[PDB]
Amino acid sequence: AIPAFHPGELNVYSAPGDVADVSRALRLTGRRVMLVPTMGALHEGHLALVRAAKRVPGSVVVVSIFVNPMQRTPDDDLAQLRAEGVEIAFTPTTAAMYPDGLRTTVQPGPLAAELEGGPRPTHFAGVLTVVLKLLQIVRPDRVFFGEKDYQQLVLIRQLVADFNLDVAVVGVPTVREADGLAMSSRNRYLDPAQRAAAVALSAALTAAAHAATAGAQAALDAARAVLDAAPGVAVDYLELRDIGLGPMPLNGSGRLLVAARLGTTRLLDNIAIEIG
Amino acid sequence: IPAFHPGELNVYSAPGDVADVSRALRLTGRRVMLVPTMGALHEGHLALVRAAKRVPGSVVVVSIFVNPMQFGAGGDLDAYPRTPDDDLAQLRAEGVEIAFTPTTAAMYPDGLRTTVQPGPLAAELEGGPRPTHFAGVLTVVLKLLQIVRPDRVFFGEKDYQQLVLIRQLVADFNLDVAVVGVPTVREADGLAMSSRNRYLDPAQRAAAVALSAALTAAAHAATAGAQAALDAARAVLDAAPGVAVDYLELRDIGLGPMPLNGSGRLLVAARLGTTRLLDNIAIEIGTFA
Ligand SMILES: O=C(O)[C@@H]1COc2ccccc2O1
Ligand SMILES: O=C(O)[C@@H]1COc2ccccc2O1
Repeated sequence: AIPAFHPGELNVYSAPGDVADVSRALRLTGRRVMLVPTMGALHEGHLALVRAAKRVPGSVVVVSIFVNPMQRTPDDDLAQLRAEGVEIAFTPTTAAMYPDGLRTTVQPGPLAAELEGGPRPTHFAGVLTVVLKLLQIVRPDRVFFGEKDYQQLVLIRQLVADFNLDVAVVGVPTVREADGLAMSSRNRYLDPAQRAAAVALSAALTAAAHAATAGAQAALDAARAVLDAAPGVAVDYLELRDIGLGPMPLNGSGRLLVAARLGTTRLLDNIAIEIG
Repeated sequence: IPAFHPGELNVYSAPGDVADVSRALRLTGRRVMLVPTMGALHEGHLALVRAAKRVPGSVVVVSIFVNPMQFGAGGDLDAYPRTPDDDLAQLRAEGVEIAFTPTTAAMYPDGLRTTVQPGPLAAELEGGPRPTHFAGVLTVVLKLLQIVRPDRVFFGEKDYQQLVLIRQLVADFNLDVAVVGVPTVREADGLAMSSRNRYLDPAQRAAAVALSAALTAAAHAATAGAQAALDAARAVLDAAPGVAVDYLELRDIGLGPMPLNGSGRLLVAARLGTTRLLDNIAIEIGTFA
């Protein structure tokens, strides 16, 4: 007997089998199941993923909330989802998700060792493992991820292609504060000087995107100049790549990515670039 | 979907074609059974096909793919038996409606990129000297399950360690599929059927009976305990001319970090000339606990 689902309200499930049963039953009634994976502490960036998911006709929206140890405000997160008209939150325990410990896992391809995988060499294995599991639990038609974690998003699309997963991956543009700073729960840690200097990341990227009519080197030099004008911003990398994160082609579409440390806080940003 | 003629054998090579046809069958109430194989089919495989057939409303998909990722460099891959015509004739005879025969290029367009890493069980027994062997198997089995999306997936108990790791895969990645183990089919003398058996000359074929002899001896000696069971198996193997034992181990049924209780599985692997054979049996210790 299928678990109780109440249309038009927030239905919370902690058991994987429960969310699995409700989702399967909803899909057979002609709903299209959309998955939005989060680690809770929700902000506007998450709500933008929510809104994209909601505007697919016949959608029912699953927001998972789960702090993944291989890679929190409960009632607040839940009230945000309620206010967005999300119908399912999936809130499992670590024991429900990992009932036999870490045993079989996903091993990402070589891209997981670069860029973010430099300081965190096992981070992406953890993320791919947890995403693969959420996909199998919920079986969504579409899964939504923000572009702010661009390398993550690329790795997810490799997971999906490589394991023949039958789901559409949707990347949603970065939601920014008014001065351009990419939204992230880490932004709250920045003191005023840091918060003011942090704008250099988005400013450098957008400057590069416009300098790019003058080519790749102009674009990288424009970005570096802007980063160079900021105090207390330790750049770990600034790299132009193709959109799949291979080597930048002589012209065409690319992606410029940056990561930097302000005090103890690590920030990231990235932007589409068109060369020429 | 591409064409699907029922009551007949439909052969698809493109993952997209079998996935579409599979989905359509499932959207109209049939229950898709998957039997994954490396071809060179024999009666051990047909027992898997018959178990699948007997599931009501079933449509059976047999895949045939010699997966290069689970082989070690050094000739094993080029030496594997390929008999496609016989394979497909047997499936026709069994009333299988779907054969999935993908290309290496269709399965590995990006080479080895995203892959499955098994638990530590994959580093032991068969994986000890072949440490990437089970990553290859679990990767292709994951992909076949995502392409075909069966309700149930069938495997022989002969490759028992592989069956166990597959159940691990399925539990650990929350796959919505039931894994059915099917008992080993045996020659009249006891020899576990395997595509490898054709590689035994008549002498080796005569000697090979020692594996199953040792295991069933041990299963009956087991009333007297684990040591008696193991010593019986070992003595039988010691009396076999030309059998080189790789391992003989008694484990818990999960093969795992639990000590052996009253129910176990006894596993053997051995070389006759260059041919490596495996077999295993259920074992009940003492009372039969
Ligand atoms: O809370 C978030 O923004 C992150 C972003 O990406 C995620 C990927 C897998 C599982 C949860 C995830 O949530
Ligand atoms: O043909 C066989 O014996 C094997 C049986 O085990 C297999 C496991 C994964 C993929 C194919 C397989 O076929």
